[PDB]
Amino acid sequence: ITGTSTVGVGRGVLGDQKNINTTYSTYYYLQDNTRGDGIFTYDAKYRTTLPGSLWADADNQFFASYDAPAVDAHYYAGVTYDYYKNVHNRLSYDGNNAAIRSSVHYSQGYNNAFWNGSEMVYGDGDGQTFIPLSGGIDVVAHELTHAVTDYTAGLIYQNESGAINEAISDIFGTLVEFYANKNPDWEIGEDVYTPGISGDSLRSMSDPAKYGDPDHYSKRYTGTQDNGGVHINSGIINKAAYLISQGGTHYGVSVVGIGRDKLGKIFYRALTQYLTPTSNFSQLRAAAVQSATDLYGSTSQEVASVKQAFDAVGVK
Ligand SMILES: [Ca+2]
Ligand SMILES: [Ca+2]
Ligand SMILES: [Ca+2]
Ligand SMILES: [Ca+2]
Ligand SMILES: [Zn+2]
Repeated sequence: ITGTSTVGVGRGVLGDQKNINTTYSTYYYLQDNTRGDGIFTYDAKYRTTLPGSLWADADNQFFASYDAPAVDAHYYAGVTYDYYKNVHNRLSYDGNNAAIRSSVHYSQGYNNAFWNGSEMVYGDGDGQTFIPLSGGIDVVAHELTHAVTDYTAGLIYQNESGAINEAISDIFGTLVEFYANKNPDWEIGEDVYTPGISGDSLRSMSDPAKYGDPDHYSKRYTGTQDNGGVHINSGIINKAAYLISQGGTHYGVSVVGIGRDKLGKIFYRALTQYLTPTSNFSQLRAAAVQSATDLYGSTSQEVASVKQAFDAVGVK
């Protein structure tokens, strides 16, 4: 909508107060004119017709419980935008400042969040398995990273390329959580998962096996569920990325950790320069090795650590 850029204030899903960039034209809309060609947040009104209505508010105050999921979707879209721009010199998900659109209050008791090809969509959860999913910065950045992948490598969402596509989203979702620096960790969705249970999440990158996911290629899932295990076999790549960043000895193979920033550099380069729609795990290893070689040199610690991490998870 055409109007002046304004600044609202509200609470997110977890009761935290924050400022949001809004736009004024009769009502105050969730439209942030300060990043690219805009960040726009919509109300799906418990339906599944998308996008719904651009979020409109009478007073620029967003403290109702109904406001909370939209506060977070909008705000964490801005954080993710800032991460790609400031860290990777990437302007929005297409690299050309595409508008970032999100809808909240999708369906009723919907325990999930997703990128549909054009926008972000967040359920409210059923209050037991999930609370509103946009309250998780790693969930927001995970899903927006699918948009990044769709415009770059284009990793097909099935089998190995699919598990890479998933891992890439867990990796950058986690790096975005670290960038924002509020209780960061190597698990996925903990801030919005199971309000009655402390210390759990949907997935762990440091120990995929915690939730039954493979942490080594010899344990890969080879069946047909979950598009050939795209959320299952990502554990193998997640463990490798965790090793590259943090180090550790995994099934007897020692890895020297190089830290989060370098992991982010190597994997962004792999994503955008080397990976293709059909890349398998072995081809990911070669892309990551070639990325680390471009960035730090062929004899570097960084390259040796990438080789060790993939050796540790059984990927040659
Ligand atoms: Ca209001
Ligand atoms: Ca966290
Ligand atoms: Ca997390
Ligand atoms: Ca929990
Ligand atoms: Zn995903």
